[PDB]
Formats: sequence, structure tokens, C-alpha cells
Amino acid sequence: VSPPPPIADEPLTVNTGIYLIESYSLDDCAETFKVNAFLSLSWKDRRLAFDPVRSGVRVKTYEPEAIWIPEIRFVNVENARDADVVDISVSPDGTVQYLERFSARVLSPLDFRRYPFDSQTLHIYLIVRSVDTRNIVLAVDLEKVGKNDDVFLTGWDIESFTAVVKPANFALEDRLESKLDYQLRISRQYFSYIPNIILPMLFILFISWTAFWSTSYEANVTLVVSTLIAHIAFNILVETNCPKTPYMTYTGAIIFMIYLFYFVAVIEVTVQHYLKVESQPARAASITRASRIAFPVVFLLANIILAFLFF
Amino acid sequence: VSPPPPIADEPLTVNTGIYLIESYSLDDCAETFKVNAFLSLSWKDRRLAFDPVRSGVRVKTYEPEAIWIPEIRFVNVENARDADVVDISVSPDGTVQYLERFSARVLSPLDFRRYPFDSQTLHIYLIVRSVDTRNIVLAVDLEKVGKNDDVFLTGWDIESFTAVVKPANFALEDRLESKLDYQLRISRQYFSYIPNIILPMLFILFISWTAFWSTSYEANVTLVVSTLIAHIAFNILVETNCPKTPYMTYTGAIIFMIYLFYFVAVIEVTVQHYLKVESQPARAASITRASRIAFPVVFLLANIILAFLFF
Amino acid sequence: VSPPPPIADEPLTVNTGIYLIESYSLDDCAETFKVNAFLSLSWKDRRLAFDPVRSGVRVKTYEPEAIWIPEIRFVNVENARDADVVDISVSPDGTVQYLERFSARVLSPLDFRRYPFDSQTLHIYLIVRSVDTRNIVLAVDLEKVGKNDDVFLTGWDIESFTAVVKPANFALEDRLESKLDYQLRISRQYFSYIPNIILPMLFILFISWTAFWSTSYEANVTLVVSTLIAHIAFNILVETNCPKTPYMTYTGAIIFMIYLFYFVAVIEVTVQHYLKVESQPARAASITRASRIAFPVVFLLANIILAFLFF
Amino acid sequence: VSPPPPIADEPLTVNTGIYLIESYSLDDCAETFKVNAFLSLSWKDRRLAFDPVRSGVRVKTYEPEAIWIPEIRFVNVENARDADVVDISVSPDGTVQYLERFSARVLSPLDFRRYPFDSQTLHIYLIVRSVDTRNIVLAVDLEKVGKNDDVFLTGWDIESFTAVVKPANFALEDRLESKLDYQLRISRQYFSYIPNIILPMLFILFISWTAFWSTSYEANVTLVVSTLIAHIAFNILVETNCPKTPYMTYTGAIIFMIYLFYFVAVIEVTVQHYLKVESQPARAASITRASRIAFPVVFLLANIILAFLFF
Amino acid sequence: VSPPPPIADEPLTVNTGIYLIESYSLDDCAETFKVNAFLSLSWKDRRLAFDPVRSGVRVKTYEPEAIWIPEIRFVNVENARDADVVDISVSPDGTVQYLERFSARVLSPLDFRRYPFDSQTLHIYLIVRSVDTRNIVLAVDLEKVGKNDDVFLTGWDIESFTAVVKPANFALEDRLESKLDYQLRISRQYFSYIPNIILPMLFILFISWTAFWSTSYEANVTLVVSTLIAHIAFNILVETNCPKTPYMTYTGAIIFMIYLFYFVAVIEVTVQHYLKVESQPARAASITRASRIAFPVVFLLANIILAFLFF
Ligand SMILES: [Cl-]
Ligand SMILES: [Cl-]
Ligand SMILES: [Cl-]
Ligand SMILES: [Cl-]
Ligand SMILES: [Cl-]
Ligand code: NA
Repeated sequence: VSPPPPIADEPLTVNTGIYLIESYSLDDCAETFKVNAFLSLSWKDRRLAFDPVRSGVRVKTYEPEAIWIPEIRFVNVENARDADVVDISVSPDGTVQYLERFSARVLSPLDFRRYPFDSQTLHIYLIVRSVDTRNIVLAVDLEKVGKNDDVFLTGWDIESFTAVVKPANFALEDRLESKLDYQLRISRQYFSYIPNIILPMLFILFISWTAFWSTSYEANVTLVVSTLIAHIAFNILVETNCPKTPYMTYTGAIIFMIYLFYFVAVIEVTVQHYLKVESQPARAASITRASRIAFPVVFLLANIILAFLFF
Repeated sequence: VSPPPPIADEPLTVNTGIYLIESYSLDDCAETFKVNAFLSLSWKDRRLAFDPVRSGVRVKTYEPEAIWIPEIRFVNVENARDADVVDISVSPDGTVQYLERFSARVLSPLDFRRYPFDSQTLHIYLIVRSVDTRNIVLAVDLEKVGKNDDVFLTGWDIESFTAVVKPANFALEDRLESKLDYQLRISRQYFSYIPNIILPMLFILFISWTAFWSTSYEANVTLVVSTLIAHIAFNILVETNCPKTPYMTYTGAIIFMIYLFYFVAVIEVTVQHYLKVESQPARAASITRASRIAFPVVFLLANIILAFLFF
Repeated sequence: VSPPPPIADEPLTVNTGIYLIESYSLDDCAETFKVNAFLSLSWKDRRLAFDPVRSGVRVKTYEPEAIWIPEIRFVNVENARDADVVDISVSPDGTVQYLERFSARVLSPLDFRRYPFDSQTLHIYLIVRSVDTRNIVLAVDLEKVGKNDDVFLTGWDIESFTAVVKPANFALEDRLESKLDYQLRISRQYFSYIPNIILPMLFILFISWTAFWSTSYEANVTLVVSTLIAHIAFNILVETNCPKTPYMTYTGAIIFMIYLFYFVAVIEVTVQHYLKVESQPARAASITRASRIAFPVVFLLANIILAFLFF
Repeated sequence: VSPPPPIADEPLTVNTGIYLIESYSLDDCAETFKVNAFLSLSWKDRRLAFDPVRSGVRVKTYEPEAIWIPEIRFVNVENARDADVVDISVSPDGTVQYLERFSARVLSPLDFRRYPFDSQTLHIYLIVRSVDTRNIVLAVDLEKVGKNDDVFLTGWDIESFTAVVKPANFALEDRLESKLDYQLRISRQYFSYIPNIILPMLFILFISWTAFWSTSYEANVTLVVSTLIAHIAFNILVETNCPKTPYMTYTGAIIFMIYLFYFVAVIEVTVQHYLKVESQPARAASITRASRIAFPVVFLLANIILAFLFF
Repeated sequence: VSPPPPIADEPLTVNTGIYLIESYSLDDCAETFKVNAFLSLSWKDRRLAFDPVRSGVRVKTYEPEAIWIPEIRFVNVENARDADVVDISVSPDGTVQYLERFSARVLSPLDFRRYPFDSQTLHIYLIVRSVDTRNIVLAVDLEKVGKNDDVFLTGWDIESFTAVVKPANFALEDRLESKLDYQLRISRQYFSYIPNIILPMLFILFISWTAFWSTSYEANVTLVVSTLIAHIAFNILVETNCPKTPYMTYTGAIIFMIYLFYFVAVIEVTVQHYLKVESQPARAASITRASRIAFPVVFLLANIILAFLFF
């Protein structure tokens, strides 16, 4: 119950590996995801070496309390992971094959700038603090890094689960820390977004454009203002945005533009009626006729500009 | 505290059985369900085998710490199950009969394509990882697989609780893993859906169709746009869909179609008024008269097409 | 740490009692309630017999680990109860008097057919599994069954807390199980329902009926459609129903009828205007005049029919 | 260990005290509040008495396991408190001074009859159960009852934290129970309620009253019905009431009255238009002119009656 | 397992330090934030001093139970922190260097008066209670105080993490207590507040001002009342305020003013129509023309006054 002694001056290498069993509860608002996985740890403790002939066993099994085990922690977790040691195996040379099953709620920042056509890299940071007698360094055993084929997150395509093999070794509170980056790459399943969110939102906006084929101010006021209520109501219904994001998203810009279009359509309807009442029906009719083309064209153009800027 | 030795080279068979005591908290949005059940385990350990004549006991009772017990885990659980060992009995031949009561929040994907006329198969996957000295294989004791008659899930008919007797044996992290599939078959109780969701949603759409028996543009605009607000408001009220499903559901298609119908009804109302104002009342009146039949017929037909496509 | 031996071949009787300290968090949607209570247990274990003279003490106190205690579990709980052993007293004959304070989230189905004039029977099922050496049977000590006078559930009248003295003894997984039914009878406090939910919902419906004293189609369309929006909005506000109940409730039928009435009132308004525009003001005026009586009468009648059918 | 022996036949007095460190999470809907505090306990155990000269110490420190400690529980808690023993000190005469830090979610009924001008008394009930050897009685050490100056509940003024010094001693399940009542007196901070809820609600109602300076039935219908929608929408926004309170509150009565006023204003608007259309403009104009004074006067009067009845 | 003895009569100095690893879940409504950090502790215990020559080691490692460790608690936490002792190192002179990793939900009051242009100071209060044999005093080791560069709170800029080096020593329950103040300074980054909440809210208000270029009372009533509904609906959608803050915020005043402006615009529309109907079109037209300038000017001025008063 002391770290294994060095042969020369070299640090202790703890070979790690995470195998995803379950991925669930991805909360876009909280920027958190719950994970259920295997954590494999491999290191050499020569004090544990044995002759397989004199022992009669090819492998030795130990209880966690019986031998020295490195304190591996996760950096970006809410609380410490719930762990259950599955197996501890010692081969004749003193190599330890530690395996545990754990569950953890991981905190990983999400970039919503390209939502709902966004891809995310979820992070799981492994860490080890170096001790008094010797330095502890983390390594990746890519044979031990993987994910179950049945792993799923609803509304996401899981591209890959990999690790950045080079650890981040740095000093913290006068000791070395070896940090590893495990990455879960996911891309959003944006199909139902068109018929469920985009298309009905566009229909509501198009209804407000019918005011360009009407001279009735009362009917026009009802058209633009009632559709604005319908738009807001629809947004409450589809709740596309989490509590307001601090930065400007792609969908966020489109939505802002839709509010601007409802305001401009009101200005037009107001201008039309005023000119019509102030004995100038030639201008009122020419503006309304221009708007019939101006509104869809300016919308389609601004959308192309936005799609270009974000992608 | 080592696995039982093989008589030849055969793997150890752990006979399993799950008996549902309680089923509750089925969450459609989270795709999870909470279960409270018995887990029975049976395996042969000849080190525990005894002669009854020289021992004088029917069965020997042991504490979990006293003997070797296989590490059975669940694949699709949020956290490790809360277990309470009920009984451990050993018969003269060394057959260990283990029983525990557990509670677990199970993650099982749900198919909403046919909602609210859907049926689901809830899964509970048992798993065992083989050890150094011998391979462990799972089996189903059908006598010990069942459910309490009082087991219920509000709004669901619990059809059956069975297990796929053939385990899924595969290699994972250089060891054999034996997986079992326990299935809970449930079918939704869709009756109150007609009077609570469908019928009021159809009434709001039918109100919009009264615009086909009116020439008043102001009254027509109020009819189609105000019913669209009422439709959206109603959807907020009945909250029939969870946060957006990535795929197209049956109810999802009907709802999309209802939004399309509100848009088409606006187009008609717009066309009719324009023709009337542009001194063409013959064309306007003929369109409105056609719409009176076209709208219910196209709706009833498209619904038949959708119901056919999904079922 | 083995069950007490039988004097003859008789089963071991465990006398139970539950005394409610606090009842809280009744969740109508989840069909669950949280309870805080005393669980008293009593049985004879003659191995614990002592002479009060040689011991000095008239009663002996033990730690739970020191003696055999029956494994009592609750059938309908989310997880196993949080228990705190208050006292364990052994009298010279070997009679054990066990007392624990526990908290548990109990799952009990609720019948909303007569809401908000409903009464419910909340269940707490005690259970004991029989052992190898002897059968265990549960019994009710009525002196030990009760509830604190201050026990409350907001919006409910707590009628009684009793137990069905005859246990339900049955075989499960080749062993006897003795089950007890503890019942908490509650009846809803429906007073504020009239001024808070019923009356404002009726006012909105009555506003729609003012269209029967108007010939203005535009004002009538605004009356019936805007009140329909107000009705839906009001329902969102008072959120009277949990996520859709699988069965048809009393309030559910009234609400369905209110939607039907808004649809019929639209049909009338549509018919009246069509007859007026189609040069038939005699027929239009006679329908509108009939509706003035027909609508309140048919409503009042259908409500009497519904109240009769449900109660 | 067993309870300290009586010198005569007197019960054991356990002097208590609670010092609030943190008060947080006051939930009006659940009628629950979370508390973080010190629990001090003092009693005399002559078996623990010592000579400070022969011992060399003026005070003795013990571990909880080393000595007898009374089992103090809280009556109105969700689950048993999370406790951490801070200190146990024994003086030469055998006086035990126990101190622990605990956190607990307390269940305390709230009276909303005078909301938002309400004051509440939050309760924390301490309890001790007597043993066969001797009766245990609770007492209040007022020097030990207090609260941190920084203790706060947002939107509340914390008046005082005191205890009812006389315990409630009663028999329960054949043993004496001594109960103490700790009271946290709080009064609501109702200032932002005027500009945030009342004034905008009143504005909407006043907007409906402008229909008394208009003869346009279409404009009047839009005024009263659209403001009713705005009123309902506003109440959804400010969510002033928890899930329906079983009793009639002050705000509840005002809100009911506001719905009644919207109904009466519709009746007036209906009556005025009917009289106008039925060639009686003298009667219509006289009603509308009366309403201009009748509506604000009846409102202001009924509000005075309500304020009087509730306060 | 007794505190270290004083060389003279001096109190024991416990040098503290907190290093933020993760900061997450800042809840504005609850006034809480979850933190994951290192807690370093250092004090002198001469009973632990050793000769590095006779021992062979330069540093000694101990288990928490092997030595005396001061009981450090946090004042403003929901429950006691989840702690995991990382390392305990003793140097030859008896200096103990303790390190633990903890997670805690911290309660810290938030000032929303300047939202969303507000800055907050989050507090973490360390505390130690003095013992019988000697007084314990806290100190700050600034070398051990810091935060990870990757530490983030979405929508916030983390300015600094520091500690007030002078402890607050006071008396509590007859013992001296030493308290430390750790401060996390954060400033709200809400780049998107203007486009996401302000501008759509101003557009709705501006739409209501188009009633100043219209004489149609029916169109004006629809303009001001429908925009009021749109405003309320928008506020339900953007949910900018937590459950009503007891004090008046900056955004709170702006929103109150917006409701006042909707009321004044209704008064104008009412006055204008009354004057028109009461054969005074000169006075009506002059008011409406004044309002065109009066409304934006009074709005822009009052906003400058508010921005001045709050900042
Ligand atoms: Cl961890
Ligand atoms: Cl498990
Ligand atoms: Cl239980
Ligand atoms: Cl407690
Ligand atoms: Cl703490
Ligand atoms: Na309208």
C-alpha cells in the first residue's frame, strides 16, 4: 500500500481504456450527459511478480484492498463516478489488469452556433495526481478504447469514441498531473426539424405576406398581428431553444429575422393605408405590388447570406 | 472466494430468472422505466457439496460474503441496481440457489412511429463476464420467470414478461460475456385519445372550413388565422409529443398535414377575395364552392393514405 | 442468525403495526405518495430467553446485527424504505419487540373517474418470505396500527388508516409469502374547484352564447372563435388534468362536451349567416331565437345525464 | 450502553437547542423548506462523572460509539436528517454536551389565505421516545436557540427563530414521547407584487372598460374578449398561484371577481347592442353611461369588502 | 486522535486553499451553484515530527484515520460536501499537508437589480470550530488558491477566484469559530440579450404605435390589444425573469413601463375615437399627431432616466 518502486528514474505508466456500455440523458440545456462504461487500468508492480510453476496459477486475483491501485479521477464530472470493481488480475511479471464498471454525469460544453445541423465532441477527462515517492503518467491502450454497438442517443448519430493518446502533463499544487482526453463524436439527426419546426414556421410567415394582395387595412392588421401571435405561440410549442444561449446561433438569427419581417410587413401595411387615405392610391398600390416580390426575395437572399456566414 | 472448478473443461452455467413485483415510472421522453423485481440465480459448486446423512440439514444457508457468487450485471441500466439478498440456499450436490430483490431504472428505446396505437418491447439485459480460471454462461429457468398479477403501467396493457432462452455469447475486452434478453411486452390504451386529443383538434380545423360558406374577407381572415392560433394553443395544452422525435411519427404526419391545410385554406381565402376585388365573382364563387368538397375529401383521402402507410 | 426453531411444526407469527407520523407528496400524475411512519414487529425467539434475576434487567436491548430479525419488505415501493431502528426489546420469554422509523415512496393506483369529487384507498403492502427451516406468517397488532392526528395531505380529508387483519398467504418461487394490506382512505376537498375552475370556464362558454343575440357575422365569428381560444388558454392556466388519463373521467366528459358546444355554436353562426345572405332572414332569425333556449337547455340536460352516469 | 440510571424515579431531561446556519429552498407548492443547522443536546450521565485532579483534564472528549446518546428524531421531515457529530464534551459531574450539524427537508403547512400579505410560522418538531428503564423528556436551552444573521429566504423577512419551551408529552404505542416545537416566523416581501402582478392585471381590466365609451359592437367584442385572453395569458405568465389551493385565498377571490367582471362587461356590451338594433338607443346610451361609473365603483367597493373579510 | 498540543498557549493555524477544477449548474432562481474543487489544508502537529535519517523517508504518508485532522466545514452549503481525500503528507518537522477533492452545491445570494448587465460575487465560506484543549484559527495559503483555466459558466465571464486572507473570528455556542471568505467574481456575458429579448419586444411595442397613423377605431383596438397579447405571449416564450424577485430590477422597470405604455396607447385610441364620434375631429387629429412624437420621445426619455437610476 505504497506506489511500486522505480527501476531507474522513470515515472509509472498507467495504461487506461474506456469502453462505453451505455450513453444516455444528453441534456442540451445543462451541457451534461450521463455515461455507463468500463474503465480498464494497467500498470506494473514488480512486488507482485511470481513464478507460475511454484504457484501453479498462470494468473493471480486480488481484492482492491490487498494491492496498490492508482487514484484515477475524472476532471469534468458533477460528483465522483459510481464505481464497481469487476476484476483485478496479476500476471507472473507483476502486470495488473484492473477493470471496473462506472456511471458518471459528465459536464461537456456544447456549441449551438450551427443547430440543428451541429456536430459535437463530448469530452471525458481522466486524471492522476503524482505521489511523493514517484511520478504517475497516463497512457492510452487503444485496444481497450471502444463502445457497444447498441450505444445510442436519441436524435444523434454517434460517429466515434476515441482518445487523444498524448496526455497533458502539467504541474498543479507542486505535483504532476497527467490528463487524458476521451472524445465522443456525435452529429445531430435534423430530418424531422423541417416538417416539425421550419415548414410550419414558414407557413405562418407566408400567411402574413397575403396582406400584399389586400387593400383592407382591418383585414391586413388582423393578418400581420395575428400571425405574429401564432409565430410566438408556435415557438412556445416547439421550444427549439434552451434558456437563451449567450451567443448568436444560426436558428437564433433566422428567428430574429422573422421578427424583423413581421415589423417591416406592419410598416408596409401602415404606409399603404396612410397613402390610400391621404388621396395617393397610385403610390400605395405600387409599394404593395413591389412588396409581393421584395418580401420573398429579400427573405430568400438574407437566408442564403446567413447560411453562408454560419456554414 | 474463487470460482467453482470444472469437472472436465465445461463452462459454468448460471441459471437465471426475473420475477416482476412492480413496474412503474415509464417515461416516454427519457425512454426509461423503473422496475422492482426478484432475481434468482442457480449454479453448481461442488466445494459446497455435502453428504446429508453426516450433516443432518435439508439445505445449508450462507451469507453472501461466505461463498463465491457470480457477478451478474445489467447492461441497459442508468446506475447499478439496488439489490437486497433475500436468500442463499445450498443443496447436498452443491447447487446454490440465490435470490435477491432489486430495483433499477432501465433504459429501453421506444418506437413512436405508430403512436398512440403503438406496442413496445421493453428490454432487460442480464450479463456475466467470464473469469480467469473458467468461462461463465447464462441460462433461463422458465419456472422462475414471471410477473405479479397486479403489475401495471397506467395507459398500457402488459401483455407478457418472457426471456429469450438462448444467450448472446461474445468476446469483450479479451473475455467471454454471456448476455440474456428479458422482454416486457406492452401495448398502449388509446381510447381517451379520440375524445381528448383527436376530436377537439378536428373541430378547430372544421371551424376553419366554414370560410367556404362566406364571402366576407375580414370574417374569413379571422376564421382561418384565429383557428390556427386555437390549434397551436390546443397542441400546447395536450402536449402529445415529447421533445421532437428524430423520425416521422403517424401523429406527427397528421399534425404536419393540419398545418398545411391551414396554409392552403389561407391561399383559397386570399385567391377568392382577390378575384372578387378584381371584378371576377364567377371564378371566386366556383373556387369556394369546389373547396367545400375538395377540403374534406382531400383530408379524408390523405388520412387514409397515411393510416395505410403507417399500419 | 438463523430463524427461531418451532416448538411443534407451527409457523412463526410476526405481529406487525404501522403508525403514520407524516403523509406527504401525493402525486396524482405519478400515482405515488411519500410516507413517514413507525413499523413495529413482534415475534418469539426462545433462544433469546433469559432469567431477569441472573441478568438483573427485566428487559434486554439488542443491536439489529446481534439477533435474528425477519426480513419484512414492502411490495409497492419505488426503492427499499429508508429505515432507522428505534428500539429492539427482548422480554424473559424470548419475545422480541422491534420498532423502526421509516420513510418510503409508495406506488398506489388512483381512480380519477369521479374527480374532483373522488375518494381514494392508498395501499401499503407488507410482505415476508418464508425460509428453509420454517414458514413465516404476518399478523396485525391493532393496538400498534394508527396515525398521528396532525397527519395531512393538502386538498384531502384523511378518513382512516387501517389494515386488513387476514394476510394473503400464497406460494411464490417455491416458498410461502405472507402479505398484509394497510389502507389509507382519503377523500378530495373539492370546494375551491367551483370558483377557480368550473365557474370561469362556464363564463367563457356563456360569452360564446351572446352570438345568439347578434346578426353581425364578423362579431359572431370573433365571439365564438376568440372564446374558444380563451377556453383553451384557461385550461393551460388551470392545468386540471395530469398527462392524459387512459380512461374517460367525469371532468374529461364535461370538457369534451364544452369543445363540442363551441363547434355547434360555430355551425349555428355559419347557418344563420348563410340563410341571411341567401335571402332567407325568416329561417335565420327562427334558428338564432331557438338556439337562445336550445343551447342552455341541452347543456344543463347533458350535464345532468353525465352527473347521473358517473355518480 | 444503556440509559443513565435515575437518582430517585425522575425522568431524564435532554436540554435541546437548534441554531440555524442556513435556510433555503422554501417551496410554497410542496409546503416544504430545507434547513441547515446545529443541534445541541445536553443531559447528565453520572456513570461518566470524573475527578478533574486524578484525570488531569477539566473536560473529556468521547466518540459517539463510546457513550449512551439519546435518540432524537424530527417529526415533520421527509427522510431522517443528514447529521455530522461536531463535538461531544463531558464535564466532571457527568454533564454531556453533544453538538451535531444537520441538514433536513422540513414539511410545514402554509396558509395562503392572505397571500401576498401573508406571514407564516415554519415548524421543526423535535421528538424523543422513552425506554423501559426510564422516561426521557425534552427541554429548551434558550441560550442554544438562535439563527445566523446572514440566514435568508428570498422574498421573505425572517422575524424570529424560537421554541415553545413546554414540551408536548404524550403516550404512543405504550411509551412516553416528549415533543418540542421550534418556530421560524417569516413574513412575505410583497413590494414588487404591485408593479409586477396587480398593476398590469388592473390595466387589462381597465382596457375592457373603454367599451363603455364606444357604440361599435365589433370593437366592443374585440375589447372585452381580447382583454379576457390577455388576462388569462398574463396569469399563465406571472403564475401567482401554485397547483390549485383547496381553500379560497384573498388573491383567489380578486381573480374570481375579475372573471365575473369580464362576464358582466360582455352582458352590458350585448344588452347595449341589442337595444340599439331593437330601435331603443335612449335605453342603450343610458346603460353604457351608468356602466362608466357602476363598473369602477362596484369593483372598488367589492375589493374593500374582500380586503375587510380577509384582513 | 486529540488536537496537537500548543508549545506556549498559541492557537492552531490551519492554512487553507481552494483550487476550482469545475464550476457548473449556476441556478439564478435557486441562488445556488455547483462546484468541484481541491481543498488543501496545512497545520503543525509535532507528535508527527520524525528524523528522516532513522526513518529513511523525506516525507511520510498517512491514512485519515491514523492522524488528527481538523474538522473544516462549509457554512453556505445545501448538504455537507462529497469529499475524497487525495493525499496526506507529513514532513520531518511535523507539518501536515492534507489534500482532498470535493463537490458541493453552494448557496450564494444574487443581486438582479442590474440584470442582464450584472456582476456577481459568489461566496464559499470555510469554517472551523475550536476544541476543548485548544483554539483553531484559519489562514489563507495564496500559493494554494486558484482555478483551472478551462473553468466556465455558460453566459458568464469568470473574472477571479480569491480569498479574503483575514478570517472572521467570532463566538458561536460558547466556542470560538474562525471563518474564511472565498470569492468567485463573475460578470454576465449576454451578447444576445438585445436581439433575442429586447428588439422583438420593442418591435411589438412599435407596432402598437402605428395606431397613431390610423383613424379606424376597429383597426386601432386590434392593433393595441393584439400587440399586448403578443407582448405577454413573447414574455411567456423568453421567460427572462425567475419566479418574481422581491425587489425592483432594471429589466423589471422597463417591462412595467411597457405595460403602462400599452395602457396609455389604449387611452389615446379611446379619446381620439370619442372626440371623432362627438363631432370634434380637430381635437382628435391634433392628439393623434402629438402622440406620434410624444410616445417615442417619452419612451426614449424614461429609458434614459431608468438606465441612469440603475447604473
Ligand atoms: Cl471520478
Ligand atoms: Cl446491475
Ligand atoms: Cl422495503
Ligand atoms: Cl431525523
Ligand atoms: Cl461541509
Ligand atoms: Na380578431
